[PDB]
Amino acid sequence: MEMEKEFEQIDKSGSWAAIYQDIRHEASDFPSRVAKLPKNKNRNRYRDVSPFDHSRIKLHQEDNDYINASLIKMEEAQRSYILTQGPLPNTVGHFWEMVWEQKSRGVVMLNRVMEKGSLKCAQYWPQKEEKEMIFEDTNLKLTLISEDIKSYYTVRQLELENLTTQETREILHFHYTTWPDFGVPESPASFLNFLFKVRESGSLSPEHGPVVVHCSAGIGRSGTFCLADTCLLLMDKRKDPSSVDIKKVLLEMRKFRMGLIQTADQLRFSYLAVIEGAKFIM
Ligand SMILES: Fc1ccc(Cn2cnc3ccccc32)cc1
Repeated sequence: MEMEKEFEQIDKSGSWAAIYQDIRHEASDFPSRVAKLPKNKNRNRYRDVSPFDHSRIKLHQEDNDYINASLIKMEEAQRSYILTQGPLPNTVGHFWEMVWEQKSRGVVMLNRVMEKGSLKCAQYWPQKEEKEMIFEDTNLKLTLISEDIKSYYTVRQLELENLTTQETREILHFHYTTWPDFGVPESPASFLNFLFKVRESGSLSPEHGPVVVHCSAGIGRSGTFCLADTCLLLMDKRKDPSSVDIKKVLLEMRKFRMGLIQTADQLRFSYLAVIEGAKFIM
């Protein structure tokens, strides 16, 4: 079926939970043996969210190459994304090592450091120009260059330096600051505006390594971001935009990381975002 009318048909029939459970039943199951080794227990935020072995990002380190992060490679859309958990106190250095080694231009953050009175990820970037951060375990230096605070999101320019080689690179930090502590946004308008700002920067484009995107577990809000982006790109590329099937795209993405889209409300919000976004594109 088309999307917008499939949408109203699920609303009128109130069957979002049944649709979402079908997706969960059909989703791929692949091994995640490296994630479950005992030496990696303090590298995982949640015991039930792990990268598959076949698609995990490997750190270029011979001691321990493990990080909780996955490469989502979308062949028809010609887009790649790295989805990862919010860094932990003992993985902030690994996180920036991955950004360096994978040649990423942008980092997309969809959570606040504290939500619901608890810490959802480490404070992993510097908050003042004159107070830089040094990660001694991976030999990197990170400096805040500039910060632009808007009503729904903040964009930061950062300098990442590899202290071994003295090479430097400019990284863009796109921080969506207004996702609610509970539920999903009422309108997709500010989320779509944010996605378009990431696109305009070049961070999603083939001349760079894959964008790094995260929330707390790296599957819920993070899944909504890449699902909407890929669906809109396919609607531009195909002769028949109504052929784009958001459930099929989501199942394709779940071949590469488990659990993408965590609730039926996130599924409905993803439909809404793609529907509204397709009208603005034209
Ligand atoms: F991936 C995308 C492709 C195009 C747009 C177009 N757009 C830009 N700003 C918007 C605000 C509200 C609604 C739509 C919008 C967005 C995302």
